[PDB]
Amino acid sequence: NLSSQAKLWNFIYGFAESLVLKCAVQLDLANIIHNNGTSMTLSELSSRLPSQPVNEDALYRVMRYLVHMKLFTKASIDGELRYGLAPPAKFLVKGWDKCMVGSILAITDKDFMAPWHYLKDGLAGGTAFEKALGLFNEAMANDSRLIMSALVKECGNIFNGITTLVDVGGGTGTAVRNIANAFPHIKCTVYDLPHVIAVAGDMFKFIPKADAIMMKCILHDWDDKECIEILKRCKEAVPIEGGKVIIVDIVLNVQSEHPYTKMRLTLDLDMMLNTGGKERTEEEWKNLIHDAGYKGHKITQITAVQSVIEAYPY
Amino acid sequence: NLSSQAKLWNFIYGFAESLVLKCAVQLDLANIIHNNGTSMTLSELSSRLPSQPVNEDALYRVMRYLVHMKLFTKASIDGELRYGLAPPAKFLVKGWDKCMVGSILAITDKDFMAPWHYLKDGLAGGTAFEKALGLFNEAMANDSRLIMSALVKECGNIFNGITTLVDVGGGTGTAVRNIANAFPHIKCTVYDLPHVIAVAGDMFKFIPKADAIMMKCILHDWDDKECIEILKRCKEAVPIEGGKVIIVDIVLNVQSEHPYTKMRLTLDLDMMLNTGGKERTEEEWKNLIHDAGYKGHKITQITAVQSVIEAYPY
Repeated sequence: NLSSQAKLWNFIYGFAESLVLKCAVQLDLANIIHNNGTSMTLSELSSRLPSQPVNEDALYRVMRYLVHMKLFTKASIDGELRYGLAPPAKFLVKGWDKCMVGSILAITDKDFMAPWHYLKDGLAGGTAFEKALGLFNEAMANDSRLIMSALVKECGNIFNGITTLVDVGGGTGTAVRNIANAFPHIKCTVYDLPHVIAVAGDMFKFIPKADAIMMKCILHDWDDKECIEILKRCKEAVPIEGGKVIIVDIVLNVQSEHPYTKMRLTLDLDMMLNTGGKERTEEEWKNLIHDAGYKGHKITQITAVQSVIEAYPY
Repeated sequence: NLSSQAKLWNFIYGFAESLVLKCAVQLDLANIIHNNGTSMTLSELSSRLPSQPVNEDALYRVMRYLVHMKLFTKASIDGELRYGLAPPAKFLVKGWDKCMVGSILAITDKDFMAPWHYLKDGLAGGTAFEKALGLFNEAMANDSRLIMSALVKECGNIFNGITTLVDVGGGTGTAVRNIANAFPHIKCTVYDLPHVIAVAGDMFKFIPKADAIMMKCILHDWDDKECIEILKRCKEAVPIEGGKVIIVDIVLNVQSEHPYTKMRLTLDLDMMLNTGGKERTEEEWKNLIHDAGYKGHKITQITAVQSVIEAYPY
């Protein structure tokens, strides 16, 4: 019947959901309703908008679309139509760790969407970003905040048996202090790599010695060879008996039914367009770790986009 | 669990599906595979691409995404991985009426997507198109081709009982000749309206007399008042006893489970951004027809995005 054609129409207009979600975030609808403490009429909503004079017909149509997306609700209460929050809209309310406002605003920004229009030129023998265009660190600082919190709470035993840990690329050290606070017996050292402000083997040849090296979202930015060199340096830095490397990064499984499978594939494409990196399958991680001369590995799933790869070098 | 958060991530990256579909169309993947007559290996596919030197890793990742979208297929045949067409991909193969290549290329064009980024400024008291940017008529000529074909085949009886018909805005008359050919006893007259190349009542005051007036995708571009004036002129043009108006246009029902509900809502938003028109609910059509002094109406669903409103003026 129409189901296959509708599948195509829904793919064609998929950008509408992204850009109506952006509008809902730019209008701060979720927080207006949340701060009000109860559902709101259209005119009540319209008065609190950071805009000035408001087209209420157009707001009504935006609200209708958002209700159909099941992000907001519409109810007849006392013969008046009132707008509320659907459960998913909780991730649009500010003031808690899982708030997604920053991610939405960064990803749906027009300039950061622009490379995706150049996906084709990206298949013909330069990053799509340059062809497209010639801060949001909170979206990353927050992301690294949810990852660390998951590590401590969901699979804390990966930090068992060690007394020292080096976090490569942790910058100021915000991330690794979750470890330092949950495990005060672990001496945590942050280590940023020396890099040119204008290869991998020399950039990594003086990693501080520690029982374990942690690399959160590092290796997805490097090709297989440079990753092998990185892993070899890390192997040099850890003790023979109980030393290990902790990689945090996506494990791609297109056969998975996990709710995040789709977005993980999408982020692989985004890495292709913007950085030239990739997200690796379990098999790719296996071959890369074995090719580094490591002895074993173990993947742990956490309630995050990334997974955890424990890699044992000896 | 993660299902609500995944709902949000899938909304955020909804534009990825649109723009990977565009890439698949720009690469002509569906027709390469179709013309080959059987599934193809990555290197076989890569050789036939209108590109020149081809990044095969990047093509592989695009193909992986397209297979996960269930538009293309991947199979191990003779220990070799071969890419084929999933059923929906039939609408990507050229050479038949329901081919959607033109629609995909027009809608996902970057400049025609640009207004959607200005949805917010569109809620503050000018069409988003001007704020965004300061042929595809085949997508319309084809669309009007599928509508006419549906009219004749699915609800042909709407043209029963008449011997004359005027098609307002049919241009050259391609559309109304489906009627003229299926119903040779119906004298069909096309009538384009006089318009300024730089209101509605004078623009419509000399519609040719006929048993019936047909308006395909006209009224969604006019506000309620101008539509009422239009309908009054049309009422003047048709006979008292068996005269009628035939409107073809979306009937919006957000409560519907029809596969096209979502895209119909989206097109209402698109009309808001680009033209300032709207798509009307059944109740809005009812109130507008009754407000025009008409006596009745009847909605017929067809296998098209638009529905059919028979409006009886006497």
